[PDB]
Amino acid sequence: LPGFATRAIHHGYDPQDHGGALVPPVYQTATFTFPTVEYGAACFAGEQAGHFYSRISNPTLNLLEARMASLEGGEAGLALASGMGAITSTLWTLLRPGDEVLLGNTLYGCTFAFLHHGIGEFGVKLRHVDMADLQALEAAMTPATRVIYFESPANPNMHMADIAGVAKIARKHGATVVVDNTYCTPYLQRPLELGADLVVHSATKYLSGHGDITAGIVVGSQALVDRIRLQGLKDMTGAVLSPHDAALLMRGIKTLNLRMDRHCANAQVLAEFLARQPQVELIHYPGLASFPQYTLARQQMSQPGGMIAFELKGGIGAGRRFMNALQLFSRAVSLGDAESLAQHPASMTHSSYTPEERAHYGISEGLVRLSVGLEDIDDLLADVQQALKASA
Amino acid sequence: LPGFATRAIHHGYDPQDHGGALVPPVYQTATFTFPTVEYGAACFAGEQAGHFYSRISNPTLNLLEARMASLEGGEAGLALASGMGAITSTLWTLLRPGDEVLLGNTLYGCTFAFLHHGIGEFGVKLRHVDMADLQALEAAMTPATRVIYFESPANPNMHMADIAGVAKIARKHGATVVVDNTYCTPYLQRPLELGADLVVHSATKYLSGHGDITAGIVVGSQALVDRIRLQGLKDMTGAVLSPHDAALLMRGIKTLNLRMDRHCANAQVLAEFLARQPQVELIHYPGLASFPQYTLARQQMSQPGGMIAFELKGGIGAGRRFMNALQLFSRAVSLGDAESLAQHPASMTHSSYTPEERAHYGISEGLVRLSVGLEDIDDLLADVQQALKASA
Amino acid sequence: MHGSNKLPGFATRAIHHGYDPQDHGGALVPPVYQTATFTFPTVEYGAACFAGEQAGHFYSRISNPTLNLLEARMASLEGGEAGLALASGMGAITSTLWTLLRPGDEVLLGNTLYGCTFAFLHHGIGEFGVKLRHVDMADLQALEAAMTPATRVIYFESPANPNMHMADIAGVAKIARKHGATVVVDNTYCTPYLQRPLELGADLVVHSATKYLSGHGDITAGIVVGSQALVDRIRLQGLKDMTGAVLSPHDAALLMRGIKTLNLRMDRHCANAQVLAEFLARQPQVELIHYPGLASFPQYTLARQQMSQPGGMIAFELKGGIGAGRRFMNALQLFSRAVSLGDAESLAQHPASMTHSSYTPEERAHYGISEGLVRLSVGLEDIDDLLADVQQALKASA
Amino acid sequence: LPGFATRAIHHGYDPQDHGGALVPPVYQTATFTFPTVEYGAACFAGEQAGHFYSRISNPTLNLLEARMASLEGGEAGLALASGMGAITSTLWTLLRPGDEVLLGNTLYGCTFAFLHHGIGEFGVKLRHVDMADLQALEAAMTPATRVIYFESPANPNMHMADIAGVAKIARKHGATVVVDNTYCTPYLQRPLELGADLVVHSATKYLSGHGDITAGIVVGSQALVDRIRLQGLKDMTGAVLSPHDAALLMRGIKTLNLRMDRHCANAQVLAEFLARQPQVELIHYPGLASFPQYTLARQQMSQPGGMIAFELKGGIGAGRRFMNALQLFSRAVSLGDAESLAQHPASMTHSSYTPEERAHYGISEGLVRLSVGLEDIDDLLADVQQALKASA
Ligand SMILES: C/C=C(/N=C/c1c(COP(=O)(O)O)cnc(C)c1O)C(=O)O
Ligand SMILES: C/C=C(/N=C/c1c(COP(=O)(O)O)cnc(C)c1O)C(=O)O
Ligand SMILES: C/C=C(/N=C/c1c(COP(=O)(O)O)cnc(C)c1O)C(=O)O
Ligand SMILES: C/C=C(/N=C/c1c(COP(=O)(O)O)cnc(C)c1O)C(=O)O
Ligand SMILES: [S]
Ligand SMILES: [S]
Ligand SMILES: [S]
Ligand SMILES: [S]
Repeated sequence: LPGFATRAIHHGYDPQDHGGALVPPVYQTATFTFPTVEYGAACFAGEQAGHFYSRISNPTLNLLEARMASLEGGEAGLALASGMGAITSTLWTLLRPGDEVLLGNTLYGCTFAFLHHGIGEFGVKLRHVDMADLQALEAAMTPATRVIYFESPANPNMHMADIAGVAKIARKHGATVVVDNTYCTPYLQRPLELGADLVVHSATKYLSGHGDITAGIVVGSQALVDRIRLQGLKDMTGAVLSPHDAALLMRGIKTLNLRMDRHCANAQVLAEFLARQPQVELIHYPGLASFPQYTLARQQMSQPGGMIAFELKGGIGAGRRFMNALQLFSRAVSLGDAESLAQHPASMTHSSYTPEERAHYGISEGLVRLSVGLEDIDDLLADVQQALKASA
Repeated sequence: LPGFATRAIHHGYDPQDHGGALVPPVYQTATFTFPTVEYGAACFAGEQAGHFYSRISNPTLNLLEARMASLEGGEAGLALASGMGAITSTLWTLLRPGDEVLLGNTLYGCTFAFLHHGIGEFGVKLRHVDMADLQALEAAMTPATRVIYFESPANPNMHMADIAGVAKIARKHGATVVVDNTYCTPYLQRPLELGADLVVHSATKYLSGHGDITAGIVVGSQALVDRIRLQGLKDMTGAVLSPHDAALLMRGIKTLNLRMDRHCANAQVLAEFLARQPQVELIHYPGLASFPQYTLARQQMSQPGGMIAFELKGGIGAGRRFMNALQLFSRAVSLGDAESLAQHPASMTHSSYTPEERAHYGISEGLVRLSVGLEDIDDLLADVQQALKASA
Repeated sequence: MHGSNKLPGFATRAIHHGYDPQDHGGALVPPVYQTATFTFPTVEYGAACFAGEQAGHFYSRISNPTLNLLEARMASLEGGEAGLALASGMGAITSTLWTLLRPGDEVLLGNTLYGCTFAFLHHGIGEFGVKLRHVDMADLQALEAAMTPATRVIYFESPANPNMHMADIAGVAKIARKHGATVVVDNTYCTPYLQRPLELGADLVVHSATKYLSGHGDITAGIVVGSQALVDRIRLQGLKDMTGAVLSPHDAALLMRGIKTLNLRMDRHCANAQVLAEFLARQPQVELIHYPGLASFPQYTLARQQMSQPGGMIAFELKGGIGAGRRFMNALQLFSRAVSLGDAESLAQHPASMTHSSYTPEERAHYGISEGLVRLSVGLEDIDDLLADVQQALKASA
Repeated sequence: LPGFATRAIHHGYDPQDHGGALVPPVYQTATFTFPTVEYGAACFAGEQAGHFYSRISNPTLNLLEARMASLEGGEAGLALASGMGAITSTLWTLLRPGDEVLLGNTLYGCTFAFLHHGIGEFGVKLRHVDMADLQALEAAMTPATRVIYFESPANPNMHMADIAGVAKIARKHGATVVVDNTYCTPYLQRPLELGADLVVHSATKYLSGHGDITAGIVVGSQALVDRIRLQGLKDMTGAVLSPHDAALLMRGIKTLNLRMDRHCANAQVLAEFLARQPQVELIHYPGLASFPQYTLARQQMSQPGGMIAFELKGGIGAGRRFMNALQLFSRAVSLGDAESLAQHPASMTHSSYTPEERAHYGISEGLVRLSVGLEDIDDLLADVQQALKASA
């Protein structure tokens, strides 16, 4: 088994099959032709290796998919136009009216909205469970429980889930476990190795790494991914990834190990700095010894990540003053870019929640979320320092 | 109002607002930053004009959208990752359990599958009607009829509906009319100017014109398009169009009038040829006086289009041999490319239908569909001529 | 049928020549080889590719399959044996002239040249020992009299940028066959759709593919077409070693995309410019108008003989000079004020202070570039809109 | 002054100047329009500071140029279509017949060919000198000497020049010192800070880092760079860089520090390994204590680089066997890619030399050059080990 970095660069491609091209050619084409109509018929009937239409399948996409499958340790991958494309295609495929889906307590805003205002209004029942409490989950299981879906760590408060414990219970009741692995990437956490059936990503974030594409990935078993490809994507979402963006995403993945090492090292220093400060009420960072689920985080994640959540004394008032004073960090939603970013979840990425939904799903009105970038740590420390002083 | 060609090249863009750039800069960026967090919050609340995240809205995509809205004569546009993206995003936002959707008798294969095996399995009721029979449409209207959805001409047999006559019935009962205008483009037919509320396109086809991107477009009122953007696209499909692909689509749109004029002139010559050949049993082309809905075609489309459907005397056997013999035409699904294409709908684009459904909804075995390209007509005729000899 | 030895039509070749989807997994559009390098199955195979015995690929500055397709397609459209794609029109011109000329050689030049070409010749290669001579290439007797034993290359544009002076390409070629000179024609203005100098006896043609070939103003690119021997030499000396003007595969793909509508775009550019030129010739403010489609065009019969249609470019002059030209160009609302040509968007510019600013004031009067000259590149917009814009701007120039 | 990594990500760009775009919009446009013709005439005269034509200058290219200038510590940068673009545009601007150029003893093959068979045949005089030998260099200066040009380390034997020493000598005659810094990049070595006037790069290599573009960079003083832009590029080469490629190059530059750290760390391990092997006669790697110019290397380079050259005892025959047995390394020219590469300079990168010129200018038959990539070192080690086994 070649190492992670080796596979991120090489897996599924030999230059000698494409005229010696070191970088795979980009198949920017909507359709593919057939040598005979019988050959083509066979492609549609599903009984043939090949290609017919890029919404169903495309060789640039297929390479990205195989490579992502290798990094997560799954059988099959699927590339989509966005993270939301990956989540919707998956959930539209696996659920029908009268199925239940058990969710983690805190979700990304558009995932929450899709669940409650989207698929939830088509007869699919939803219940929220703390996915670190295996007893509370087991109690929540019903015979209608088809899917278990959660993020770990969760956007935006960093709440962990016990992936292996959830999976044991799901295996017992015949439930499909789907884990949003956006924050960690396969370099830091591999939920499939801990018993998840499917992983989904916003490849828009760390996997791309450079903020220039929107994309989604699904990885899991051949049987589940085939269904998601041929139903969710083909017929229910049409969330097709551009071959151009797929080739940029592959370009990004080639440095994923190096970039994540630096995001993690920078974020550790900033977290430890923010811990020592009087303006800071509390911090959620997995790599601080004081993190409430430090032990569980270490059994699942090989490093503590690039994301920090924290609150100031002064609440939202001091939050605004801090964020508005940042000169190197930018004020923006998104994460996992080379550029360091800051945002206010309640009024931005989680503004789809009502104030009461925000309150009891653990999205504070004072919370600031930092995506720590690849800039020099001293420049980033200086920027945070002066913004804290301006926030007082 | 400037002419169609002028608007396809210029509408919505002034080089002076982007440093004099004659071609608009490509905004290949997932996120946008804010000068203050209150500016950001204001954007997320709708109260400020600006950008935050490309899945929701992006300036390259917005120029495409505004240009397409102008060409169709509608108020607002939306760009998506595929035609299926446009259709699913639209219908997921407009429909809920208990609603009825009235459908044209014949639909594109994945549209049919989406309706019967996707949204129709989430409690939405479907009924098919002959949209050319206005009395039968009226007779099928119920108070639960929320949406009337059809293609005109229909993929693949070219069956037409009287859009203004359908719209009248919709206005009487309070239904929303959604027209798939893929085949005509806004250059040949503008269903919004005949009372339709929304038009959808596979921009993958004629609008791109060159076979290199997958894309979809929705045009209609600001009110409907805003909902499709903020619910269907944002939450239920994630079918986000790449700025790179949007830029290519705008490039293609600049020659739309010229290309369609050639597609049409070529197809007319080819159709007249085919109509005189001894191997041909039947042909559906709207520009032939023998076309059953010739008067309606001349009234509603400014040219008869680039698409031909016909049947050979020897059924499926002769169809196969014909298609296998083509040397200049390629055997492929898709349409509206520079390259001339041929396919067998029953085994390909409409293979999601069962044999019973195909017979019921008008997709015979025997049917061949041509997308007539931009090649020299003498070359296309010689290719068709020899393939017809080969068909015996 | 009338037999499979018939050449497919121009439009067919612009779409299909050199490419079969079945050789690339069925891809209808050719995959883009956006790769700098190519690998070898063995070291010997690799040594053979640098030698030039093994057919294949090693490094995109020398050669690349996306570029090769573009090159073969342009060769087909021009009726030449081989093609070469470069980073710009100037790339094509410089790579060609650096390959063909050495100190002591003389190049005979058309009386009027694109500004950067003029500058390259007089201030570039001309300063490294190459002798230059300008001649009216419409005057075959003067060309014959200017030929010397040192004359290695004859180089000109037809029609010339920006005054549209023409040369008799077949007449020039005949003189060049008799004396032994290589004839190089810049065919940017016509494209192979309207004029094919290699079929009239030229050895090499060069293009700014940035213009009509692309058609959409989004790339910079150059093309050279000619004999296998001359194009190979240009590839391996000019491009590889003396300019490094390598075309991006991304841009070559976009250029190919544009070439697929070349016939349709040129037809419309030409029909639009014809209506505009006839309109302008009837207007009070116009001193003179040069459009090959008007019988008043000084070399009208030569234009009709070499060009299948009269082009998309108009050069004209208002009564009022510089003065009135400024006020016309400034009142345009649909036309843009800009250099370049052959875009979907209609453009207007002023050679003497823009594309020919590199010429001294004296050199502009000597090589036929007036102070009142206004050049129009007529685009693809609706002709009624372009007429309305030019009509209102004429009024405002009074 | 912000750190290297900060500047490689941010220098010269503020999102707030471009509608908040986190990533700069790509100006894929050939031409730029004017609000008036006076304004237009002023751009061509250099009196107004706008844009007119992308061969001269373009905002995407200018951003790249300013960022590279910041990384090298120079006043001004220029982006070109290739490394050869950069070298030729530079030398054509600076040299005229009767001028002399003093050259490093070993040069990249196409540079050598350009010099001997290109500009050298237009009356420019060439002399090769050992650029570590300051008394020989002093002695070789003549009144005709106008440019001193070399690579350090030299492609392909790793010979170093004393850049500060060369610059001291040049200064006594007003000569212009041009350094090809391709191998090191500005992260490892900054010749302008050691007294060079101009640096050139094949940005195709480490700067891009991903093998997908061809590009060149010149950095230097404003007056020299202005002339290279307006004479060498504009008029003498036309080596214009695509804005698309310039955007990809900027993307690559954002991880330059992280990639170079890994290239160097990997190469250090492989060099240490190869230096102890019985099949190996000689090795050139700056990081080895036995490297002849170890002390000088450490004065100029912050890390010893990702390139290794070595010779096997079995000569050219053993060389061939080694290369053919490699399974993870590819056989290819080029360097500075994520993928590890190996080549034979005598029959590839330096095949433009004759046998006697190779022997004379230090390029052996038997030399193998490795460009060590970003793959897992344990995988690279295994591949080199088995290939060494197969060579003997
Ligand atoms: C502005 C958007 C942010 N997130 C997105 C996201 C998505 C959805 O991913 P697309 O945006 O559709 O690619 C899915 N899963 C997770 C854990 C996510 O964070 C953000 O928080 O900053
Ligand atoms: C291979 C695809 C074909 N059609 C597609 C299509 C779509 C769906 O559009 P995307 O493919 O998702 O962009 C929507 N609406 C119509 C009238 C269509 O023809 C085809 O028939 O050849
Ligand atoms: C702004 C540029 C214009 N022309 C360019 C051009 C070139 C040089 O071509 P690149 O620009 O290097 O692609 C070569 N040959 C001809 C007959 C040309 O017109 C223009 O005049 O409008
Ligand atoms: C195949 C090419 C290789 N080298 C190139 C190169 C160039 C020329 O750079 P473009 O190739 O024109 O970008 C300039 N300067 C140096 C030190 C170089 O190594 C190679 O060695 O493997
Ligand atoms: S968002
Ligand atoms: S399809
Ligand atoms: S120019
Ligand atoms: S090379």
